[PDB]
Amino acid sequence: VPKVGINGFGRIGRVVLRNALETGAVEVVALNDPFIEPHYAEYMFKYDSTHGRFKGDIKVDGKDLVIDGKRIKFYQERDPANIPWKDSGAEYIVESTGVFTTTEKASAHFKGGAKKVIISAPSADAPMYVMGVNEDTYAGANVISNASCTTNCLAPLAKTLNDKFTIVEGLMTAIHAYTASQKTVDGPSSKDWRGGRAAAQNLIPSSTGAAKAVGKVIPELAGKVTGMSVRVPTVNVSLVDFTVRFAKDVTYDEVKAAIKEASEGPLKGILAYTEDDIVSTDILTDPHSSTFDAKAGIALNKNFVKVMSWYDNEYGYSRRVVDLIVFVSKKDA
Amino acid sequence: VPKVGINGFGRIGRVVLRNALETGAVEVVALNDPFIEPHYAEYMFKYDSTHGRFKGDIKVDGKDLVIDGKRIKFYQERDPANIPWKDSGAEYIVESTGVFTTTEKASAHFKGGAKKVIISAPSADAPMYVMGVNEDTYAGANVISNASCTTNCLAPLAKTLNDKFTIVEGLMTAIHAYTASQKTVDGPSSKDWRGGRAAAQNLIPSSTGAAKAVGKVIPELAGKVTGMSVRVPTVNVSLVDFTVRFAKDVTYDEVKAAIKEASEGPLKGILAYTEDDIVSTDILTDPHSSTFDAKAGIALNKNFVKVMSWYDNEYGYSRRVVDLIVFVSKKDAG
Amino acid sequence: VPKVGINGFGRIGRVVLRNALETGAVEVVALNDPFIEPHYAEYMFKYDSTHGRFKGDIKVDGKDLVIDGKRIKFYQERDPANIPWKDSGAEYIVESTGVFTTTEKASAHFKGGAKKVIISAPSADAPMYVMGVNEDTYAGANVISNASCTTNCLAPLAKTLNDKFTIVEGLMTAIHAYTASQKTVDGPSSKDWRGGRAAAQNLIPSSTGAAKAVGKVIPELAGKVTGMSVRVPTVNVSLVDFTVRFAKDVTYDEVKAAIKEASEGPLKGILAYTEDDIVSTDILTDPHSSTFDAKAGIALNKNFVKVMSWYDNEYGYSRRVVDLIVFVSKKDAG
Amino acid sequence: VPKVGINGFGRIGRVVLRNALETGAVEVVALNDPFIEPHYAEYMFKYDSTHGRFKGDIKVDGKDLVIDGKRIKFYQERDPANIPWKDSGAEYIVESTGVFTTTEKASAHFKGGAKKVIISAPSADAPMYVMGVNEDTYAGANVISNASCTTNCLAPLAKTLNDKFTIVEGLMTAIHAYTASQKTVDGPSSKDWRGGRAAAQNLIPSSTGAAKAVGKVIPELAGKVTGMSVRVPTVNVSLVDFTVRFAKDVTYDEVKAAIKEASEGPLKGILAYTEDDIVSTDILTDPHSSTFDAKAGIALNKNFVKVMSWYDNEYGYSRRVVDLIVFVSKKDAG
Ligand SMILES: NC(=O)c1ccc[n+]([C@@H]2O[C@H](COP(=O)([O-])OP(=O)(O)OC[C@H]3O[C@@H](n4cnc5c(N)ncnc54)[C@H](O)[C@@H]3O)[C@@H](O)[C@H]2O)c1
Ligand SMILES: NC(=O)c1ccc[n+]([C@@H]2O[C@H](COP(=O)([O-])OP(=O)(O)OC[C@H]3O[C@@H](n4cnc5c(N)ncnc54)[C@H](O)[C@@H]3O)[C@@H](O)[C@H]2O)c1
Ligand SMILES: NC(=O)c1ccc[n+]([C@@H]2O[C@H](COP(=O)([O-])OP(=O)(O)OC[C@H]3O[C@@H](n4cnc5c(N)ncnc54)[C@H](O)[C@@H]3O)[C@@H](O)[C@H]2O)c1
Ligand SMILES: NC(=O)c1ccc[n+]([C@@H]2O[C@H](COP(=O)([O-])OP(=O)(O)OC[C@H]3O[C@@H](n4cnc5c(N)ncnc54)[C@H](O)[C@@H]3O)[C@@H](O)[C@H]2O)c1
Repeated sequence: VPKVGINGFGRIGRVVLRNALETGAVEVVALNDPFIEPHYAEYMFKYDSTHGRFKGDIKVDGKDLVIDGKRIKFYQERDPANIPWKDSGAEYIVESTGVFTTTEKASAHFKGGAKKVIISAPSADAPMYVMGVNEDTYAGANVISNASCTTNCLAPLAKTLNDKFTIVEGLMTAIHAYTASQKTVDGPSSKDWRGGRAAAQNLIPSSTGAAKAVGKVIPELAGKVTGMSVRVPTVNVSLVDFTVRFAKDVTYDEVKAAIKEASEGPLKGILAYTEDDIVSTDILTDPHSSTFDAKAGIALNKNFVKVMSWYDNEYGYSRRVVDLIVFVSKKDA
Repeated sequence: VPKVGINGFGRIGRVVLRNALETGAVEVVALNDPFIEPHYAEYMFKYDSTHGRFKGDIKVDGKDLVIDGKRIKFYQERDPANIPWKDSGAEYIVESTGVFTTTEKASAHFKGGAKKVIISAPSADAPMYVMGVNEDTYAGANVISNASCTTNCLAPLAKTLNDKFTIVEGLMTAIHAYTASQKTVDGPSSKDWRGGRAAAQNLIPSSTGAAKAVGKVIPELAGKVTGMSVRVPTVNVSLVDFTVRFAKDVTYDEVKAAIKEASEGPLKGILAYTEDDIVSTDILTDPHSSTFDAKAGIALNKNFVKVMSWYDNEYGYSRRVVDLIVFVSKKDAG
Repeated sequence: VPKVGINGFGRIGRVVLRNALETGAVEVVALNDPFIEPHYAEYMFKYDSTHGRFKGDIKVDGKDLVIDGKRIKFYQERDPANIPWKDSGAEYIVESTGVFTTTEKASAHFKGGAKKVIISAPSADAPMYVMGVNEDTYAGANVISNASCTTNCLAPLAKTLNDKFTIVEGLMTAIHAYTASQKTVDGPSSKDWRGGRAAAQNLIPSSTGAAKAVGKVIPELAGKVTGMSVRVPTVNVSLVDFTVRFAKDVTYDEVKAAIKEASEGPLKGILAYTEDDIVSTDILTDPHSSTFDAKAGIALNKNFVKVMSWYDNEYGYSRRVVDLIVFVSKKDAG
Repeated sequence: VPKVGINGFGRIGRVVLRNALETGAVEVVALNDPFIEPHYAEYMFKYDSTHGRFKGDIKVDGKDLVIDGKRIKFYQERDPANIPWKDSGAEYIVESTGVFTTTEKASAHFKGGAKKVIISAPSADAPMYVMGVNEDTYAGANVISNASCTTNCLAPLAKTLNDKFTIVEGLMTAIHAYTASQKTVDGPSSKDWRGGRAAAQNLIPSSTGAAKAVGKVIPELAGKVTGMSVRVPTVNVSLVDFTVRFAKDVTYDEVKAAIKEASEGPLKGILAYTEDDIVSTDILTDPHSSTFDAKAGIALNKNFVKVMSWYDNEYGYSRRVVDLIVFVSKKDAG
């Protein structure tokens, strides 16, 4: 199985490691985060406000972590060029700092001997992939992106609807949990002015390319889909709200059938289908990219419908990072 | 000038009272709520988790409330047929209990001498009005409805866009603060299973007739608009998300100009226009029905747009209740 | 293995069922809740905003629930005297509705054939027990009380410190999650004015007898301990803050060693001891009554100390309900 | 009136500016914050999630702010030694960055022409003052501290009780709103592991010198008071929980009378007294240091009592900064 390094031991970094240990699909052999010392890393991994306590064994030994018997090297370099990935055999680097999302910045990991870099975020210039949507277009690039949590929710849904019914145009709102880039109380934000307002007290509109990025992993939809997001006071779990017009005449039951069929077939494990009366906490720690909520949507007429899909923005995306490393390593061989 | 009675001294009942006192546009002379004694009512009106402390004077004087030197009768009748509205001269009754929303149930207020009843909610069998949209169609019905907060947000915006660009079809999501019918922890809500889950910890989808009701106050949009709601962990203030297709070709700048124009003219005080980077707390205790957020919307192409508009679901709607009573009282006088 | 019926399928009722299934220490064979139909009951038990999804299997078969293959009768009786506990063999009845906490009202279960009633709350007159503190004083009463979540947190801690150091006097604050009796938005609470204010937006002082009740389960502490609570914006998990004066001289390390010793011996599974840097979510779904937080306390001097102890007010208490039934059934048989 | 500069336009800096404008007691003529450009500063000041919209008028002119007609210079210097305070005549500097809390660091402001520096936080090596407690001990130090929000709450209460009843010993818990140092989701806080956990989902214990500092502003209480903090999911407003033993015998009514008397005389505007059933939001934007909550406290016996006092940790503290500057300016002038 691929040997993995994680740069940035944050929400995504720690949850990617949970998914690695849970599945065994990759072997995380090295960790880097200059703002966290090894003993502190043990604390942050063991206790989690969102996904509950870690259920395995973890201890510090020397400057390293030991998790269920396996040693993980822990470094504290601010410059990714100084991380010696080769000492542990770390070949596939998860770049989850949030500060090295361009190909140039991410490519620093090759200095320490990395083989591939997976940016855990959209990138201005690295090719983006969404498992179940366009992984087969992978063509060997050294630095790649797994897009965003929101794109991983919308794109499997949009691909399925387009294939069956032909999307003419669509607009998305992502009703999204607050994240680490937001603030407890009103303070300065680097992304945008609204982004700094008290996270747990506000609905906060936020612009996003993640719906437009659907048009890059699904070229047939370029220029046909865009949208925005509203950050809301939940610590985790988000909801895609997708209003879309089809070329074909559909009923809503036919929309549901198309989703159900994809969830039981080509997108099983990626796109789920439910008719239960679920709320956001029911999707906590669920590893799907996208769970279509049959009862939450509505059709106005035979061509114009609203559909809704849930995603654990931390947990589903993080499993997809693992899935994308496994797939790319197969192709590289 | 119009003398008002309020049945149900809840979020809407009390916030209607603050708007009456703030504007002086109506004189509230009587209140009824069987689950609040007069001393408790003073406390509930004095302190408010959402809109801050009442800035005036209030005291209890023997079963009555006195606010800024004016006596307000206070009753505790479970049956609205037993409220002697005539004793205080209350003629226009705000029916804001949530349990008397039909013409039959709301008509009980006439037994005690009410002249008109305004149901603070959509109604199955009473005409619905949205100020700035269709109040001129009022023709003397004795039981009327002020619709919902959400319809009061969407309809003035849809009217403006329809008038200027012709709406082909539109779908709405109301991202809505939690309310009194929701629960702190997972509890029974047998008629709305999701609505029983812990309110401040969940995103909670809900169906709503509020967008379809836009096609009832704007008959030209009948069959062209519907939508749903998502209840979210805020104590107040909500956000309409409107995805709409126009028959005419538009730029987003043209959409903004149409809204700004209406806000500076025929819908002043009802529909506001902003380009500021606001968030929900900035709309707290704002009396507009609808505040169009120009930087939050987006146009995909020349006919297909998503626009967003804020509303204080408590304070905007409550000011409209006062506005509607004034308007109807004037019409009842000629 | 005792056969249990649960009356009131609420937070405590459902979490008691979770604890019964998790441990197998009792067999829940019947449930009653008039406000929940069987298909709704499956939903409310399957999905939980606080403790997550149920990991086993559950379905409805006819009017019953089937959980992990076992059939569980489900009734919908408003009057507990009409619940036919006998049909399923239910002998030990968890009275978790919140509304039948006196012996007079709780005794209604005996009509349907109950053998014992455990009130999931303090009782005005039924004897109260805290596992680890006074269950040996149980003498065969047919209606008993498992006290409150807070008493179950404070009393095992107070007993240990009293046994070792002699408590002269103590005052407690329970920093407590909000509960089902609180309100999402400012609402009517005629017997607890503060308790009606928006739960997720306020710190809400509240008086409690739960610290004085430590004086009933530990009679030597009668009149030496009381306190109050503050209800805070968390959906679950609470924290006892105990400020206490000892007759003996102690260091804070001796305080810690006494609690660690108790946690490894006589109070294992009831009182836990930690030096970790935990926060409230770390105690979610933790079955202990009391988790002493070593780093959160502080000593002013050799006789005056502040200790703090965590408790999942739903899950800890609910496991104690299961433990108490087990203990009492053993006593009933020898 | 004194001319003021503010280094650090954060929660305290902006709420200090609001208090200066509200009272006119000082004239703010310059601001510095390298992370907030002028147009961003206008937005952050105009719109506040906690205290609401700014009521006055504000605009940017070039690189400076203009607020209600007066120009305010705005700099973005990361090194306070480079702020040209003299250009605007700013003499009294509010040091509210959180990062220059020592006499050596705060002294950087003198390079730019400042006359006095008031650190908006406790300091390891500058004298701390609490208005109503020890401001008369000021004797011309050039770098002073206004202590913390929590010490400004506890000290006036502790002085009053100790003056009348003699405090033998006391322990405090500050139930405290979360602040800008905390995190929205679990993130790094290597000096305070608990302080990194999701602020709005957790109760978070924390050590604090704020209770011990009461023994520094009140030397007669040295060694007799300490405590800790629990950070909770509110955006603002905190609650002091003070458990104290007196040397004299007292009733609770006598405790109440002593607090009320102080609130009406020497501590007016500093310590408030209430018997209302208030909750945290009722203290929002209240400028008192300390609001004694009569009904929330409890006496165990004639010497052992728990008292509770509310404080808007942003607004009360900020008004005290303004008050301290006024007082120091008058003493500086004779
Ligand atoms: N949280 C989500 O829902 C989510 C979902 C999908 C993608 N993402 C993306 O994943 C990335 C990480 O997000 P997050 O939520 O985990 O953020 P986070 O703040 O929780 O974690 C980022 C971590 O990177 C560390 N770091 C900072 N500078 C560093 C450096 N120079 N070298 C190494 N480590 C450094 C920080 O200490 C922190 O622990 C971001 O790009 C984000 O946009 C986040
Ligand atoms: N809250 C909102 O945002 C909002 C906005 C627009 C409209 N509304 C509508 O306004 C109505 C009231 O909503 P609310 O949020 O104020 O609810 P609420 O629960 O806060 O208020 C209801 C009040 O009615 C009282 N009441 C109950 N039974 C009564 C009776 N028999 N006689 C007299 N009074 C009685 C209750 O004691 C309570 O004080 C509802 O129909 C709601 O749909 C609410
Ligand atoms: N939640 C806690 O933290 C906690 C902890 C310890 C003890 N308790 C006590 O346990 C009891 C239950 O509390 P809860 O938090 O589970 O409340 P809850 O509201 O979650 O549960 C009450 C349940 O009882 C049902 N009920 C109402 N009337 C009934 C009737 N006549 N017959 C049968 N069922 C009826 C309701 O439908 C509801 O499902 C209360 O007395 C409470 O004080 C609660
Ligand atoms: N918030 C409270 O309740 C409270 C109460 C009393 C005291 N305090 C104290 O006041 C101080 C500020 O607290 P806050 O809550 O306002 O924090 P905050 O983060 O809201 O404000 C800090 C401000 O200082 C600015 N800043 C950072 N580095 C700077 C530099 N080199 N030069 C100039 N400005 C810089 C930041 O941009 C930010 O605007 C802290 O010392 C805090 O302990 C806070």
